[PDB]
Amino acid sequence: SRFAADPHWLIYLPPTMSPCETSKKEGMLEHPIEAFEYFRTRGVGKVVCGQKHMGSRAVVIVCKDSQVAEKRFGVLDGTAGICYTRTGRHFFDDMQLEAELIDRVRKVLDKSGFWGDFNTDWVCLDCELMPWSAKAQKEQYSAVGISGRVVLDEAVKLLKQASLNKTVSSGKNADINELLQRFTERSEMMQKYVEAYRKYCWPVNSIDDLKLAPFHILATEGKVHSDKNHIWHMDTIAKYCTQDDSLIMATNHILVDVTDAESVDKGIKWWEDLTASGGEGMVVKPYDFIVKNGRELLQPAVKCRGREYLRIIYGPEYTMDENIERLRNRAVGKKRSLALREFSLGMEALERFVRNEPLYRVHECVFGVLALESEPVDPRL
Amino acid sequence: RHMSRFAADPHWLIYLPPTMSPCETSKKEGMLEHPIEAFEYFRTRGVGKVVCGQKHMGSRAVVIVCKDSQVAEKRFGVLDGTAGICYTRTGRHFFDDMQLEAELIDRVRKVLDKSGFWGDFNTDWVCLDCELMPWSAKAQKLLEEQYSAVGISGRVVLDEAVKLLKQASLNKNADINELLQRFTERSEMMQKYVEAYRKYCWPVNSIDDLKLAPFHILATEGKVHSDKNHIWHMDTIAKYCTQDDSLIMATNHILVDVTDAESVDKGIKWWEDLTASGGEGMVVKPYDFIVKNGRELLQPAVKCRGREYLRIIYGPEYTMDENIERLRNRAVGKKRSLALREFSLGMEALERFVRNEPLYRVHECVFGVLALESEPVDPRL
Ligand SMILES: Nc1ncnc2c1ncn2[C@@H]1O[C@H](COP(=O)(O)OP(=O)(O)OP(=O)(O)O)[C@@H](O)[C@H]1O
Ligand SMILES: Nc1ncnc2c1ncn2[C@@H]1O[C@H](COP(=O)(O)OP(=O)(O)O)[C@@H](O)[C@H]1O
Repeated sequence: SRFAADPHWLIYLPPTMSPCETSKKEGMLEHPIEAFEYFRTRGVGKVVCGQKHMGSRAVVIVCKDSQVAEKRFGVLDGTAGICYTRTGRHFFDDMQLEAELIDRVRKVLDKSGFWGDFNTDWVCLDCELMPWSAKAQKEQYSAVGISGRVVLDEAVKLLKQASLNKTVSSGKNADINELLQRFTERSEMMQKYVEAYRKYCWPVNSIDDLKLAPFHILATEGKVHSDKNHIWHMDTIAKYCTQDDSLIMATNHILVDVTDAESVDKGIKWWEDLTASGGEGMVVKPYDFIVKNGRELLQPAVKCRGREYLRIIYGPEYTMDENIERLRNRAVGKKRSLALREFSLGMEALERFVRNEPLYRVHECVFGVLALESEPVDPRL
Repeated sequence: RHMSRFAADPHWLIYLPPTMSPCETSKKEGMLEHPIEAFEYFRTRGVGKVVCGQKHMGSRAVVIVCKDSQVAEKRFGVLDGTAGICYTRTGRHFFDDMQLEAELIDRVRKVLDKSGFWGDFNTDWVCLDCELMPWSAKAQKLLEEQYSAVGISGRVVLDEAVKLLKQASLNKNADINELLQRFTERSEMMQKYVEAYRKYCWPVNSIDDLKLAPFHILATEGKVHSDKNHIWHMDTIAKYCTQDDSLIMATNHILVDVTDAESVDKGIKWWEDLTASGGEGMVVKPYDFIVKNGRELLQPAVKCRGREYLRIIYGPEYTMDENIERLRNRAVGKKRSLALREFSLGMEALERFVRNEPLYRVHECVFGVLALESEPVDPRL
C-alpha cells in the first residue's frame, strides 16, 4: 500500500528476466530455438522449461509461529509470515487474507514434515500468485466526472506555463513532452496487459479463489539452496507443498537436451501447445541454479513468450524492420547484464541473512536490486 | 486534427472555438494586465462600446442539443443514437461517462422546451458556446467562490506542477520507504499530479457538481448568428436558458463606453473588486459579434486577467522586477494572428454546416483550428 512491508521481512527481491534474441522466423519475435541456442552455445547441455503461470511475482516467507518471526527476523508484528511483492510491498491490503494464505502453506508444510527434514522453522519461497487481477493496479478512460484526457490536457497546459518560470536554472527544451509520452505509453501498455490477461483472470471472493505456484526454495535456516538444480526445486516443492491443498500448484515443466534435435523438437511442440490460445509462454533455465561459462555468468532464466501474447503486447498491426530488430537485440543486451547484477545482489542478500549478518548489510543488496529496477527499460520485454 | 481525441461521433464536430489573446501589457507598476489596455485596443479601432464578462474558473464547452435522437441522425447524420454532445476546445468529449453527458444535454433540452426556444427559432437543434464550471453542491455556490472565501487559489495546483518539474529533473542509513519514494516511476509522478489537478479543479461526481454558462447562440437551423451583437446573445440566452433549471447560469457582465472616462472608471473598478475577491479576471468583447475596421478584423475578444491570478500563470515573483519584460508584446502578436485565423475557420465551419455542405468540408475548417492550436506559442498568453 502506501508503505512497504516491515523491512525486517525483506531479505530478498527477485531479479528481472531477459527475453531471447529476435527470431529470424517470419512473423515471430521470440521462439524457443533462440532460448535453447543461447544455452547450447555456452556449454549447457540440459535446460528446464517451466510453464509461465500468468499471475504476479510473489516472495513468500513462512515461520512455524510468531515467536520464530520475532526472534529470527526481528518482526515485532505478531505475524508468522508474509507474502510480498516485487517492490517490497504486501501483496494484499487485507492482512487477514495474507495470514490465511500463510496458514494454508504452513499446514501443508506441517503434514509433509518439511520443517524436520530441512532442520528449519522458516522458509523463503519464490512464487507466482494467481490470478493476475488479484494484485493492485488501476485508469483514465472511464473517469467518474470530467474525462481523464481532458483533465490531463488541462494539467499539462499548466505544467508548460510553470516551466517558463525562473526557479531552477539547463537550457534544453522542456522534457514535458517526453514526460507526457512515458505517461500515455504507460497507459496504452497497461491497456494491452489487461487484454492479454483478461482471459486468465477471475474475481477473488476468498482465499479459495487464489493459486500459489512456488518455483524456488530460496532459503531455509542456515542454507541458501542456490546449489540445487531446478529439478530438485520443482520436485521438492511438489513433494512438500502440492500434495494436500489445491491452493498450492505444481508447475508443468519439461527437461530439454539442447544438443538433441529430437529433445529440442519436443520442447518446441510443448511451447507451441502452451501458447496456442495466447498463453504467455515459458521460462527456460539452465539445469543448475548457477552456471558459469568460463568466468562469464550465464542467465539464470530466459523467458520465451507466445506469438498470440506478444501480438497483444506489441499490437496486432505491428511490424519489425531492420534497425528496429537491431534496437530490440541491443535492448535485450541491456536487460541481460541488468538481470545478472540483480540476480547476484539477491543471492548475496539471502547469503548475508543466512550467515546472520546485520540487517543493513542484507538491505545493501536487497535495495540494490530495487535501485536497478528503477532504470528505464522496454516494458514489452 | 485527430479523432482518437474526440472519441465521439464525428458528425457532431461542426465547430471549435478560437484561442483568445490577452491585452497589451499595462504601463502601470506591478501590473502586467489592466483593463485600460483592453479598452484602448477597441477605442483606437472604432469600437465605441464593449461588453465585459466575468471570467470564471472552468473550461470552454461546445454544447449541441437536438430535440431527439431522430433529428440528430437526420440533420447531423449522427449514427450512435445520441441526441446531443458536450465537447472541449480540443474537440474531446467532456465526460468519459456517456450517461453523465446525456443528463447534461437533457437538462438543457428541458430548459429550451419550457421557454419555447425551438418554436421561436424554428429549429430542432442548436449549437451553443459556453463555459462549464465546477459547482459546490453542498454550499450551493461556485467552487471558485468557496475557495476564494478562505484565501485558497490555484497556487495549490501550481505548487504541485512545480514539485513534478523538480522531481522529474532529478536522478541509520537506508530507509525502504524513502527509497520507494525516490525510485517513484516517472509515469507515477505524472499520475499523482493529474489527480491533484482533478481534485482542485474538477471534483465532480455528478451533474449536481457542475454549472453551464452559455454566452453565444452560434447556430440554429438555417442561420449562424454572427450577425447579432453580444447583448442579443446575452438577452436571448437569459430568456430561453436562464429562467428555470439551475444548471444553466447567467454570466455576470457589464457594459463600457470606451470613449467615456466615467464609464471606464466604473469598469476598471468592476474588474478590481472582481479580481480582488480572487476572480480570474474578465473577457472584453466588442459590442458586435464581428467588427472589421478598415478591412482589418478586430479581435473577437480580449482577456484581462487579475494581478493575483497572474502569479499562478507567470510565477509568484513575476511582479517585482521581471515585470519589465513585458517585452512580450510581440508574443501577444503571434497569439493575435492565430486568434483571428481560428475565429474565421470556426464561423466558416458553421456556415458550411448551415448550408448543408458535406461533412468533410465542415471538418476541413474544424481541423484547421486544431492545426493552428498546434503551432508553438507562449502558453501563458
Ligand atoms: N463570458 C465569456 N466570453 C468568452 N469567453 C469566456 C467568458 N467567460 C469565460 N470565458 C473563458 O476564457 C477562455 C480563454 O482564456 P483562458 O486562457 O483562461 O482559457 P484556457 O485555459 O485556454 O482554456 P478554456 O478555453 O478551456 O477556458 C474562453 O475559452 C472561455 O472558457
Ligand atoms: N516457472 C517459472 N520460473 C521463473 N519465473 C516465472 C515462472 N513462471 C512465471 N514467472 C514470472 O515471469 C516473470 C517475468 O515477467 P515480466 O512480466 O517479463 O517481468 P520483468 O521485465 O521484470 O522480467 C518473472 O518476474 C516471474 O514473476
